[PDB]
Amino acid sequence: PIVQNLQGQMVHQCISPRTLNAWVKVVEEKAFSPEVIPMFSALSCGATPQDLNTMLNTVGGHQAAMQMLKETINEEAAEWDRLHPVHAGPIAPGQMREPRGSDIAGTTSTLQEQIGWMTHNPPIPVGEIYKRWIILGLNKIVRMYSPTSILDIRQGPKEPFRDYVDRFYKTLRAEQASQEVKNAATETLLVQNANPDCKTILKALGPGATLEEMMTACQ
Amino acid sequence: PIVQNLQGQMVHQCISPRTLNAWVKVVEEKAFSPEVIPMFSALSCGATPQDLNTMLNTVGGHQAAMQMLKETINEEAAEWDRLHPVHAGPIAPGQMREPRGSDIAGTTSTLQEQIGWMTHNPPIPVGEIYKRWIILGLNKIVRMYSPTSILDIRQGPKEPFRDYVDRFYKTLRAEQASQEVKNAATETLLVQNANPDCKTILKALGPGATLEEMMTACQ
Amino acid sequence: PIVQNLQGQMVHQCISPRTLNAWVKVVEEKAFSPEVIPMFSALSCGATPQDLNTMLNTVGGHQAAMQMLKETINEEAAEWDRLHPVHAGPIAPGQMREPRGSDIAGTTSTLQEQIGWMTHNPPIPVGEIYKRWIILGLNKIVRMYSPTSILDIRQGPKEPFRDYVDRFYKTLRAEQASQEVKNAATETLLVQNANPDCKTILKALGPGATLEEMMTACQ
Amino acid sequence: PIVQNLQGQMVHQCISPRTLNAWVKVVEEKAFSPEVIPMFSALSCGATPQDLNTMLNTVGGHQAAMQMLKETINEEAAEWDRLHPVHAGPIAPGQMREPRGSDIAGTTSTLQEQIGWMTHNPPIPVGEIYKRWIILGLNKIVRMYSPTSILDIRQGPKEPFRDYVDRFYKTLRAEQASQEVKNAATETLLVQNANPDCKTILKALGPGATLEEMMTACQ
Amino acid sequence: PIVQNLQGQMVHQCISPRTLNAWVKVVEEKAFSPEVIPMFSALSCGATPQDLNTMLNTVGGHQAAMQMLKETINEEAAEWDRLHPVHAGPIAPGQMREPRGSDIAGTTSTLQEQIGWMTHNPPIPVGEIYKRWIILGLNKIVRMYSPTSILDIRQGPKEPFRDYVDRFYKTLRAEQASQEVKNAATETLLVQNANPDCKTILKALGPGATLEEMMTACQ
Amino acid sequence: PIVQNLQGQMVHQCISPRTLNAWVKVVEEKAFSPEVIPMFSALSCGATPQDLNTMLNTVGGHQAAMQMLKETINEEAAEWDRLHPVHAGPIAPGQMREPRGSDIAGTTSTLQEQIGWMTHNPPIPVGEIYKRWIILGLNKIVRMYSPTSILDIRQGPKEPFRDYVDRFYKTLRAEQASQEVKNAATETLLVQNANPDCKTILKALGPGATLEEMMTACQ
Ligand SMILES: CN(C(=O)[C@H](Cc1cc(F)cc(F)c1)NC(=O)Cc1c[nH]c2ccc(O)cc12)c1ccc2scnc2c1
Ligand SMILES: CN(C(=O)[C@H](Cc1cc(F)cc(F)c1)NC(=O)Cc1c[nH]c2ccc(O)cc12)c1ccc2scnc2c1
Ligand SMILES: CN(C(=O)[C@H](Cc1cc(F)cc(F)c1)NC(=O)Cc1c[nH]c2ccc(O)cc12)c1ccc2scnc2c1
Ligand SMILES: CN(C(=O)[C@H](Cc1cc(F)cc(F)c1)NC(=O)Cc1c[nH]c2ccc(O)cc12)c1ccc2scnc2c1
Ligand SMILES: CN(C(=O)[C@H](Cc1cc(F)cc(F)c1)NC(=O)Cc1c[nH]c2ccc(O)cc12)c1ccc2scnc2c1
Ligand SMILES: CN(C(=O)[C@H](Cc1cc(F)cc(F)c1)NC(=O)Cc1c[nH]c2ccc(O)cc12)c1ccc2scnc2c1
Repeated sequence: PIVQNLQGQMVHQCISPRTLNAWVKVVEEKAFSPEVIPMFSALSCGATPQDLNTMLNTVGGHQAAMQMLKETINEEAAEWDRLHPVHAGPIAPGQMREPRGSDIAGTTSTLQEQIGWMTHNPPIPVGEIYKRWIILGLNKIVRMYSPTSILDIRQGPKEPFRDYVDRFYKTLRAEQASQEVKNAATETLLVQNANPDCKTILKALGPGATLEEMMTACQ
Repeated sequence: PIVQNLQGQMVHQCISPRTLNAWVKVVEEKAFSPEVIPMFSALSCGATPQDLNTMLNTVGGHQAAMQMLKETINEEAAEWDRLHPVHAGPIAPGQMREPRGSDIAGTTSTLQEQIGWMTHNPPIPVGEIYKRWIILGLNKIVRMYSPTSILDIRQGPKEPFRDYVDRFYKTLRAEQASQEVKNAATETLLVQNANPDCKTILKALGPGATLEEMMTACQ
Repeated sequence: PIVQNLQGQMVHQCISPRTLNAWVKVVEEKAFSPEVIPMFSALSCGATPQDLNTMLNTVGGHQAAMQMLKETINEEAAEWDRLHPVHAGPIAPGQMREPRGSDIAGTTSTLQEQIGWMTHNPPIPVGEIYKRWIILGLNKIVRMYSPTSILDIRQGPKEPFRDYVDRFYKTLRAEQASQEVKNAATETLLVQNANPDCKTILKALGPGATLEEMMTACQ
Repeated sequence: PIVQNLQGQMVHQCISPRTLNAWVKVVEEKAFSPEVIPMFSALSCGATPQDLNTMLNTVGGHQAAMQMLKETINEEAAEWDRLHPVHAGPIAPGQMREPRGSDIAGTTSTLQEQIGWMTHNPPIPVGEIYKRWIILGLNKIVRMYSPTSILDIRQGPKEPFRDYVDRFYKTLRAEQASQEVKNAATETLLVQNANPDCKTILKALGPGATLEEMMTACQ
Repeated sequence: PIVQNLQGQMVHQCISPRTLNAWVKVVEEKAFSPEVIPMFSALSCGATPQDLNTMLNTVGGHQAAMQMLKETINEEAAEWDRLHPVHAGPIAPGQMREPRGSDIAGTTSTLQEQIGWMTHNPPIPVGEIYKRWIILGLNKIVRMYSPTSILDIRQGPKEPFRDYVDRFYKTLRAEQASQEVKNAATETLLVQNANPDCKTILKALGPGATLEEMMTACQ
Repeated sequence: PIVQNLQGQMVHQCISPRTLNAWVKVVEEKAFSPEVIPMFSALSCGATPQDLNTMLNTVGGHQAAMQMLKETINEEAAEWDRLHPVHAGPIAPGQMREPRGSDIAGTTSTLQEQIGWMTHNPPIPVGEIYKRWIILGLNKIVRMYSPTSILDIRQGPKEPFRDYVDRFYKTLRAEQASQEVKNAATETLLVQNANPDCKTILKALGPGATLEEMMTACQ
């Protein structure tokens, strides 16, 4: 990654064994549960493209997912190239060249080039641009590997309401509900999918109840 | 987080793998036992809003609780906006803009903006403001998930007094008793809820006994 | 805590995850065995009052003990206030104010205030003052939770002398014997509580024997 | 390794116990799965030839592989020597000498020499050159130890498509398919090797389907 | 401990959780096996008297041993006082005072005093002096807890010679043989205590055989 | 060890708990497998003689080996003294004295002396000299504890060739074959010791086959 040192300057540091191990372990334990994405983001703080590729390459399993991620990256890189075509022909001696999509993804750029872009004034934040593409791909994979529709999350007759709500919002997270549903699912589907006894109580609360109020009512 | 370096200056540092792992593990092990809150507070020392969101987002389960926390945050952010309305229209070039509630919660602000607010002279401590909202929400969740009323903590006939007192004050902590009860429960309910033999002894101690004195008397 | 940096200056640093985890684990494993106190002391090196409260608050169980500790703190804080009354009325702008007992215990003071006191020339060492109160309380709890009188530590007929002496001095430590007994128990109770065969040998050694000499004699 | 310090200068640092342990453990756990290579690369960031030899020498098992790796190194070192012959006869006093292949591999050079080459302006990056030879050898070993032809990865009649695709691309990775196959295997062999029911569906998708589309179709 | 910082100056640093944990664990696992002493010495690098007391106080069991160690310390402190009596009467304002034995052992000195002695030019190395007393005491305890005489280490008829020699020198280490025996036991008791078959072979080697030669001969 | 700090200067640092633990664990797990030597070398980067003795002394078992190592050290120290006799009689005040063999081994020198030698311009690298003696001794022990002759490593009739080659080169490593055999054993004994079926195939490959080619042929 690129870090600031103790005297305020941006320099390259090796990825730590701790970081490497943390990432491998989170993939091993959590697969593509939604919470893997914020963990990736955090563990890739300051990452170069080379570092991001390192992280992805350390994943041993989940190769269907890793191929989908490559496809996503290739699409974003192609879009980059449409928006930001570079002049061809030899680079001015000693001067920074313009990154193409493949350079952002670290396939056709050196570490030295990546460092140069990321620490330029003003910077071309190739680490952050690539990380965005990766996260886009990861979110697609999370959605793919989500096993259950929100339509199929219904409170059992002997299921505590809190347990149901846990399942409901964990499923919405994976399914990657748009903000309206996340926000309002409370008013709609959460009540509809409750068991008959809790549904009766929730209906009687009337509109605008907080989740705290609902959970209290159905305790 | 924002830390001071070795030469006395405030700069941004990535959240460490150790910090990330510690938080996930404490939620995994302790759920919303009251002691999770001081651990959150400690692990989020110097945190930006982005860091706080990272921490919250790394939680995989407990999604009912995480939705209640969002609701709490939204309420505090709305109150912020009522107390501190911002001027609309384009920002003066190069100048710090005023944070709205959504900016404090990290949904509409960049890391660079957050750093700028937190390190301004004087600072707008958006990390600490957001952390307060989060802790407010966490305390509500602790109360919610507390399973037992203090009224139902009564000393068994074969239960050592110390074991009872442990249960009593652990329950009061979760229930989030006001200071009077925490302070005085000793004089009131703790004695009332003791078993007959210990109650007889405690009654005979008369008023103002310390907890040490009570525990000695009922050993 | 407040630490010196690499250039010799006293600044605030966040409590580390390692420190936090070490403390929780020592309480989990050792409860209020006497050796918990030196571990607390060591793990709270340089601690502010805020840090000390963090450490105490991270304890999930042992709430009878934690309430006794609060009582101890309240007594010491009240004594502080009797010895060091503060002038009331508004503080001189920009100037350090005088700490009350509640400020030392971190209930009515900010982190910024605590830092200011601890790093003043000359300092008001509020961390060390509070730590002393806490340790006083912890020692009371160690004594309380000590299960066995020294009077009841007697060498079994088939018990190796070393095993007995281990039990004896572990019990004296918890019971918190005054220096005379720690020093001289060797000459008195240790011999009296030995089994008949070892007692006969120890009696014949005559006065002033070292513990090494006693242990050799009864091997 | 050679690292930059806190003031921006390139100096030698000992290989850490953490790095050493991470490498041994990855070989112990993963043998020569393809993901071992990016882990080697990452753990050898900034490595001298001496460090690289340390890493390789810490491997206790897999001695057939380690002998193949030596053979690969010897071939690359011989090629180096053909491309970059050195002048014989005594070195100018005090001056940097030119590295031979054996010097790059760390068999005939000192640590001091390696440091001198790697930190020269301009550098002779002997660590990176040697690392390339090692990675070439490691890739040969990965291919060797790959147990299964891609021709033999066929979807079972009761095997979820995702599970099949996982096996397929994990095998292609080890077999070290050229870019065309990695890229296009999707259009060819992946469909051919699918079970009859999924094959029927995939055929009907027509050309140019993304892997995401295929996986959705065969869910 | 007192350490040098990054700019070459001697300052106080808190004892780390890692150091604390390492020491407790070595006592837990190894008791008073001889190898505990070098581990103590290493973990107490740069220690103040306060740090050394911390380390000793963190030991929960082995209280017979810890009381013997106190006795040893008291003897060394008394000898210190006989060799280095201090002038009584009030200290010159602002000036370093002379340490007594109790000050070296950390019972009557502050951390500030200890730091002052250890960093004086020239220093009064109270940490190293106390550590020597402790190590003297620890060595006595190692000898005490050594269960077996070297006279009783004899090679079994079916025992490999190497296994016997392992037992022999492990016992000599604990028994704390003087240099002559350590050096020459090879020529004497090691042969005498070998089984008849190996003894016959060793006798025929004649004088001055290395241990390597003996072990080869009896393989 | 002696390390460079963050400003480029050579100073003494305590051996870390991590280093100590890593070494003990590698001896516990691996005994005197050949791979222990590179691990020793790596963990003793920058070590003083005092540090090296610390490392060796922390080993609890394997005392036959540790006595052989002492013997090796004594021989090398005696040779040092024959090659580099020192002038007797009192040292010039304030001046560096010349190390004898016992000083290099850390038995008759202080830490301060060792630091002085190692950081002199030009240095007398007593750490590296002693480490060489230790490694010489360790290699002798590895050879000693190697249980099996290369003559006895023969491919089983149902043993995969790769498994055989693993055993073969692991045995050669321990036996510490000279370079010719390591290099050429491939052409000779490896084929001779193969099972009849693989031997037939290898014979037909003719001379100069790589190990990769052999392993492919016998798959
Ligand atoms: C520069 N770069 C890389 O080193 C990527 C990084 C990467 C990207 C990703 F999206 C998923 C990953 F698991 C690993 N790694 C690989 O190509 C290695 C590999 C993994 N599984 C594989 C399965 C089959 C196979 O024949 C190779 C691989 C790279 C980076 C981005 C893209 S987009 C298309 N190709 C690339 C290549
Ligand atoms: C900027 N920001 C965030 O990245 C929050 C941070 C956060 C806040 C919180 F209160 C609880 C959490 F678990 C996570 N994270 C998420 O929205 C992701 C998520 C978790 N569970 C979910 C369940 C369903 C779903 O469709 C999304 C999520 C954010 C931060 C504060 C608020 S208040 C209303 N929305 C937001 C969004
Ligand atoms: C500022 N301050 C604190 O944050 C203390 C720190 C503390 C002190 C202590 F002695 C024991 C502890 F476990 C925790 N923490 C708590 O009050 C929280 C708590 C723990 N168990 C509880 C059981 C019941 C309950 O309703 C609250 C708590 C604080 C600090 C000192 C004193 S003395 C009287 N009250 C205070 C409060
Ligand atoms: C300088 N250098 C080294 O210290 C190499 C480093 C190395 C290289 C490698 F390709 C694989 C490894 F496991 C270890 N280590 C060894 O030779 C020790 C060894 C391991 N297994 C062995 C099996 C048999 C044997 O008689 C020795 C070894 C070295 C480095 C490169 C080459 S190429 C030909 N010889 C060398 C020697
Ligand atoms: C300043 N100082 C200390 O804090 C020593 C340090 C120490 C020294 C030692 F030799 C063994 C230890 F386990 C702990 N710790 C204790 O006295 C506490 C204690 C442990 N087991 C005990 C058993 C019974 C008891 O009533 C107290 C203790 C101290 C230090 C040196 C000496 S010599 C005589 N008394 C002292 C006291
Ligand atoms: C300065 N120095 C040391 O502290 C050595 C370091 C050392 C050297 C070594 F080759 C093997 C080791 F396990 C430990 N340690 C010991 O002597 C302690 C010891 C271990 N096992 C023993 C078995 C019996 C015994 O009566 C003592 C020991 C030292 C260092 C080098 C030599 S050569 C001859 N004597 C020495 C002494």
